[PDB]
Amino acid sequence: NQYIVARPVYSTNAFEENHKKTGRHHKTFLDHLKVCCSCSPQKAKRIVLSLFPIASWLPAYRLKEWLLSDIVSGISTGIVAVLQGLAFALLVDIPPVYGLYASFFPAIIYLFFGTSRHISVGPFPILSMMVGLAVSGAVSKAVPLLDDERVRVAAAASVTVLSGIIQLAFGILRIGFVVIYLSESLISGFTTAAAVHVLVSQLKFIFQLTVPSHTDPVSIFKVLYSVFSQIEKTNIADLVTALIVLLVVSIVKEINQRFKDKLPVPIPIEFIMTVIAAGVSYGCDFKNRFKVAVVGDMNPGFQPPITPDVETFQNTVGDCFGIAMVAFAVAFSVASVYSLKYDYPLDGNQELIALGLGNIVCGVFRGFAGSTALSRSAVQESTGGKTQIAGLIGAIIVLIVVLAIGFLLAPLQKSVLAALALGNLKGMLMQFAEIGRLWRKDKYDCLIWIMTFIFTIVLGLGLGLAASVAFQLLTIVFRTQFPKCSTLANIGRTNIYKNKKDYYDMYEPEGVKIFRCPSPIYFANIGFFRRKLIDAVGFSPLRILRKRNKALRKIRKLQKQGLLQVTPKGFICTVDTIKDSDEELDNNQIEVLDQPINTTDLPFHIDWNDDLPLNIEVPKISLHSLILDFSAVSFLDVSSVRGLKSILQEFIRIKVDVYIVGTDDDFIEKLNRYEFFDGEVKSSIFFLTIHDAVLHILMKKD
Amino acid sequence: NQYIVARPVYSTNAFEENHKKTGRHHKTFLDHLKVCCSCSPQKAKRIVLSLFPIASWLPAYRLKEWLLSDIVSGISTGIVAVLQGLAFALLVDIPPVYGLYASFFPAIIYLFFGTSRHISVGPFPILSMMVGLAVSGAVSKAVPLDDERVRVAAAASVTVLSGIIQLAFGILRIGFVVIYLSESLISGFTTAAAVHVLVSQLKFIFQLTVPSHTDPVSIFKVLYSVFSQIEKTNIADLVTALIVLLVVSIVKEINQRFKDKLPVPIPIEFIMTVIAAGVSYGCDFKNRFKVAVVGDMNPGFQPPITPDVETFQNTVGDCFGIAMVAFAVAFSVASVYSLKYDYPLDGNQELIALGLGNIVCGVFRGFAGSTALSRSAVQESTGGKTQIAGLIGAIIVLIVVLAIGFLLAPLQKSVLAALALGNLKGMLMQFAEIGRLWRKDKYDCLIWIMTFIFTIVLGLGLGLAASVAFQLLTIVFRTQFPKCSTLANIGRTNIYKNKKDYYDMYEPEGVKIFRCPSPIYFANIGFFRRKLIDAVGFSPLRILRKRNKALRKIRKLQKQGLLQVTPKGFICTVDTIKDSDEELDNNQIEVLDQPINTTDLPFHIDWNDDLPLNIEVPKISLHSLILDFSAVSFLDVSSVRGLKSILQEFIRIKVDVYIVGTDDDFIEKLNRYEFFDGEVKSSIFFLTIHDAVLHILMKKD
Repeated sequence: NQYIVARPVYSTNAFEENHKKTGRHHKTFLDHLKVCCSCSPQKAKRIVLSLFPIASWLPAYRLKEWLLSDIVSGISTGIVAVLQGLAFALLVDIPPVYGLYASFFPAIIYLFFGTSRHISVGPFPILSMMVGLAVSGAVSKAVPLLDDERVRVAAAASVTVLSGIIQLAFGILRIGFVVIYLSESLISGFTTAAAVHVLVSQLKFIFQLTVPSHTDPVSIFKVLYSVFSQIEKTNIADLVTALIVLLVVSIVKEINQRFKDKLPVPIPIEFIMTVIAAGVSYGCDFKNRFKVAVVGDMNPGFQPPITPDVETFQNTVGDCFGIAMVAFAVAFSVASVYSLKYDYPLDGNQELIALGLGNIVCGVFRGFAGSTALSRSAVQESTGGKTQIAGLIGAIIVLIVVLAIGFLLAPLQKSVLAALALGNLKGMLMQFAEIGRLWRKDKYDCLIWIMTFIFTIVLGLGLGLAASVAFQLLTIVFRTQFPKCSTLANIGRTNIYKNKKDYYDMYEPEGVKIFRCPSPIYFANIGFFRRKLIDAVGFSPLRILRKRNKALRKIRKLQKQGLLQVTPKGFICTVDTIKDSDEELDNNQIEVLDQPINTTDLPFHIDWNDDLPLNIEVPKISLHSLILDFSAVSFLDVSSVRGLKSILQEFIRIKVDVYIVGTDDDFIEKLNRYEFFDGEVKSSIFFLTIHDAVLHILMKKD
Repeated sequence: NQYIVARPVYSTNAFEENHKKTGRHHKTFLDHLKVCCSCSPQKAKRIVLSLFPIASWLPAYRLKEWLLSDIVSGISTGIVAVLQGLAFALLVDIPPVYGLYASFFPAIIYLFFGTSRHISVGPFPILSMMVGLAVSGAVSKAVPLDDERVRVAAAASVTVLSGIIQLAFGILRIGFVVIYLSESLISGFTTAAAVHVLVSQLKFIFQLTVPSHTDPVSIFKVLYSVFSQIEKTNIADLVTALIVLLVVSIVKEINQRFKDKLPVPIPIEFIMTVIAAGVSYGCDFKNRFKVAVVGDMNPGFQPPITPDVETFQNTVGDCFGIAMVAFAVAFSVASVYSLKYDYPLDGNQELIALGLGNIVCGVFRGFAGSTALSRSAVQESTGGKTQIAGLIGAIIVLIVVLAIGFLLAPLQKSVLAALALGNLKGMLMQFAEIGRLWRKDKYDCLIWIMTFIFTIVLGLGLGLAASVAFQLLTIVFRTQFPKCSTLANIGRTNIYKNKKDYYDMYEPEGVKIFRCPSPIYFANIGFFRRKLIDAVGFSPLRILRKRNKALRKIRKLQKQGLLQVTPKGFICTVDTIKDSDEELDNNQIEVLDQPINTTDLPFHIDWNDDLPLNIEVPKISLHSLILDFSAVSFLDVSSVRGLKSILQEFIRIKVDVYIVGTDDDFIEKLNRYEFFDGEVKSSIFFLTIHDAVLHILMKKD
């Protein structure tokens, strides 16, 4: 088990010379733009098949293996989607039939343009809250009781159409990779804070209080105050009914997930609780007996198409962008959990296209934005969902409820809908345990979690997310801000070089320093790098050059005065103990000391580490070779190359050899584009490894 | 030359077990806290001296070598600072004597608390514009000579708040924020701000009346207001402004060319202003041509003022922006002289000194200002040795504020605008950085171009915040799609290079070496997974799922008795298997990702060999996967999770995974993530690629 090697020492250049390099063509932007306009027959066919996924998965349908499972799954998820749409239309502060429209239209569009097979398309609590806040802001900023709700419905439809336009545009430009800009901890903190938001927003329905339409910042607190400032007017029937429902659903949901095997299908508890609530509310006339708030009479049928208010568009651009980013992020996360679980490809740009088209059509037909709820997508999948025919059947049941049997949902209290929303909220509320976990594993991701939570609670849900994404990008700088730069040493008289402070019996070759920065070097850390390198070598190369240039100036002054003589032997001092007189260079003359020392005029070389005559004193250095382990240095920006070029020039002007090792070919190619190399700084400073550079130095010195 | 090495094959664990690792106690935050509160006698002396730097440099003043120089640089700079203060008070839209106040108080405070020895402290055009925009916004957002009074009051409160912010940042020791602004961000921001200032001086060259426009797009609103009324331009002012701008430009270049030959820079600003003031007074331009003049200034200082909290509330964000810019600019100018003259520079003390100076200035009715490069270059180029030149400049400003200010009464505002425009060449010619950055680095060209657009459209304050955010986003752009590669041995030695870059390369059979040349985190973890799967040629989870399907079918036959188990092979008594798949339900399909435990069966199943009864499983050739993590600087929670998941699916399909090239700190952090367990172990870490390859070869032989 021996590592035995016997090869020649290699500079990066000697390796390129000895081993001829496979010539590869340039992947030019112009020829790439040439493939863009392919106009090929099969290319156009695959483009059209990628824009219309139903044309590819519907003919490949397995009837005897999928049909009945999709029927059952669709029945269940549609019965869940009706109630979720009503509750989320409560969250948006519009009549509850618009939640039915939001549960109908996007599902029917995603049936045609969607690439997923397991998500339930429709509204979810976080997006209904965001849409309601955007609508309150729009009605606030609009230039001058049913009229108020009509204005809110129009503003919701317009916010939805603009969100869908933004999503469809992001999918057309093929930017479906923006979901990578939200980490797991950012999403965790955001969804926990948003679950708290949705909890607080359902309190005006549990207690049945009149809360104004607060806007951000701090709307959760404005809302908490409004609720508890009047906690004396709380309806007791509403609170009791909401409590009992929450208790039952919670227990059964547990029973459901605890006993998944014994149950052929999960127990529909939201449906059963809704039927029982409506029955005991209609039979006992709770509306009159206990003055409870009910869903009321809904208009049977759909609304005519609406035209989006450009005024609302102007007043809600930022909100609509946020509604679009959160919608895509949530839908893509869920969709990705089932693509992976069931092993089929999920196009992100087609996700954006389908969701944008669905939101556009929904908003045109008086709906509000929605992409997918993790709780409803779970029901469809757990009930046997195989394709998006389950989504079609859920939309058919929502249609049946809209057109035919909506009057049954008339005596249903809104406290029951709020209680269902809270029962679904517990799952996101249980994410508070991630704080301690991240604290132990990565404090930067713990910081992302805590700061996302605080930004989302204090600021809005839309400004909170934007602020949260920015801080998460800042933590990437925090990581690579103060790298643990170290000095290496050989260990084992072999080619292993490790931290000089870590092991015993290590060995530093006389005059050689090996410095390692374990991070990419850019604008935020080039100064820290230069300072740690100066601490490692033990001196400042520039200070040395200036002092040598000053000394050399004094030498030339004393020698052209005749006070000392130049000889191939060296400096001959007929006069000793010279008068000390600093030149005291002025501001416009002082720059001369940073110039390379050109003593070629002198007959003999000057050993700057030896004794200079006539009381001249310069700091002496033992360093004659500096190796820079650039192996873990990923990239270098323009600020870093400038700083690096400067550092290297200074070491070279004080006659210290510099070596960069451990780098890959792409790294060196990029440096050539920065105009880094020149007469003083050459490509010969690059060596394959540390041992290569060290051996090259030992042979030079010996 | 010969690289000759003979050592054992080392896994990271083995190397550590054969080499005594110095036991080093890490410094916990708790301890850091203690040394922090040491209260050592010598410690206190250091702190107080650090906060009052004058107690160190003044006692060491070389009189014979610095006094005359300091005097000359002081009189010259002070003469420049008077005019710059008047002009920048025009930029704030307040009476101009307040510019004199702004040029007197921060210099005097920085003389005591400052660490720079060359920077001139006072207002500069970009900060005066930022302060002006803030006050216009504050006056608009206020629940109800007067206009002048209201503007002056707002300029003082914005200054006090930005100074307080500066003082706060210096006390909390956050003086390293200047690293969050790159060279290209600063370049684009400063040339965009030079365009802003160019546009702002147009109402003074032409002598037009332009409203107090606010951002966004205030530069365009101003341009419209100006050229819409362009026909009302006062020709005398324009000719004057053009004459003053032309002459100064030529003389300045002469000063930069015949620099060393010249004993002292030629003071064109003073000479021109004196001639301009003279000819305007003698010929009575105010009446003869109705030119706009500086006018009479009350000959003294104003009484102290209490800052307005309403203004504070209404301008907090603007003050934050003003504070960062003043510090970023002052530190940058100071740094050039600290590196040029080799003295240390403390940013925290700068923020404190710049904070205190601004507070005293806003308290005494001035507006915010750190330093102007032009005035500092004037201070350093004229022999400025210590901050005594700043003291003498402030003394000249004092003299102008109390006795001779009346001489600056007949001076036109077009002359002040022409000087402020002449000081714009350096920042305006930074448009040449676009082509350079295009050649070198297109991410930095993107940073520059975007900062310029944001600054022009959103304004100086908001343009900078969006610019810093985009600057941070480019870091993600650079590492989002790393060029991952497959490596191969070239030379039959320990050199492993890109497989597609050379000829005669060798890949050990069954072995794959994969390199991701960047840190792996949330933004690129999915890309790493996709590229690893494209490189190995298959999805390990799919192979595991099909193996689990095949094993389920094999067991189904075994239970039936059709397939009889024998320690030699999979003998089948009946070869009449009918096509049938289990078709697992949604709640049962996850059993296919579990580890394969065939201990029940007597004989091992070669999943890469043919199975009984025509069971088809994709056969893989990979047995060893090496991951070259040398260029992987850090991981985050998202990536460690993705990595763990990847390694588990390769281990479950019997592919040994090796991670090579990592330092000891990398394996230490990974331990904190709970990455290692029964399946994924630390024995997967080796020292280098060649160590892993030799281990693989001996294992396989």
